[PDB]
Amino acid sequence: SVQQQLEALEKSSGGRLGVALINTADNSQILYRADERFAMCSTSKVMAAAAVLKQSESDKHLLNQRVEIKKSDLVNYNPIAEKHVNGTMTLAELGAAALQYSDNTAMNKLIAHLGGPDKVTAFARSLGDETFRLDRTAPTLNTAIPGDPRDTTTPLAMAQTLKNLTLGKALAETQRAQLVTWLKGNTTGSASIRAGLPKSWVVGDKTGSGDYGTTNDIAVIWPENHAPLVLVTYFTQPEQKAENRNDILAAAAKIVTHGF
Ligand SMILES: *C(=O)[C@@H](NC(=O)/C(=N\OC)c1csc(N)n1)[C@@H]1N=C(C(=O)O)C(=C)CS1
Repeated sequence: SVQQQLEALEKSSGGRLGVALINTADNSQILYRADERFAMCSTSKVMAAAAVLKQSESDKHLLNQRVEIKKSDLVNYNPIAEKHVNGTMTLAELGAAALQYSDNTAMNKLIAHLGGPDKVTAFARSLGDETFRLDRTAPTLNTAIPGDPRDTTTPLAMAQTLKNLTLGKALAETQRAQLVTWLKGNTTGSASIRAGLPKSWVVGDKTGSGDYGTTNDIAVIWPENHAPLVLVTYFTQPEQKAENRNDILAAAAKIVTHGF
């Protein structure tokens, strides 16, 4: 069974695997540890970018608002923001950089604009997600310590919220479409969920990786002849310096989208 395959994958992997797939053809689900908490790592950027998109529904000037980028804003990983030191980026450009390159400075400018991590949590709650919590800025939100509740969610809660955000009721249409455009243009996901799928399927995704070999991906998938699938694959390991394991996410994606 699919469940036996996921169990075996996890057993060989040397970690803890969390999967939630929602098949929007019939609202059926494939769940594996889907009610367990995992550190989101950079997959939490989706919620921060979406919270800014929600604000933009009522402020037609927001996405073009200039944000100053300073040398002191640079952190551990900021390939886009570092190009703009001494200049500005718009909030839209920060959304794009955060989502498509996983730029940590860009995430922090979104969080600061919103008024801190707790405001990102409040936005999740406004969408009916009782599980998501953002506690820290980047990059400390990626410490991913086993059993630490900070900066966590469950696979099922994140799959439900990602479905709502990208295909459902969370955002007004122009904002929904912008979020989907951003996710489809991600550059960091080739070896994760995408690698487990037919090459021709259209995918939007957001990765995350952190300590404890924590390796995550959240995706919306558009088959050629079928309704979309929403898939969350989270993975974490017992040792702090464990290597990240994108291949496990690809393997999980292949298992749960099989035959289909
Ligand atoms: C988000 O997950 C974020 N991760 C980090 O900044 C890391 N550590 O922070 C203490 C980290 C550990 S491992 C690794 N490859 N990055 C950024 N997210 C992505 C992503 O997974 O999308 C990275 C590849 C770079 S940094």
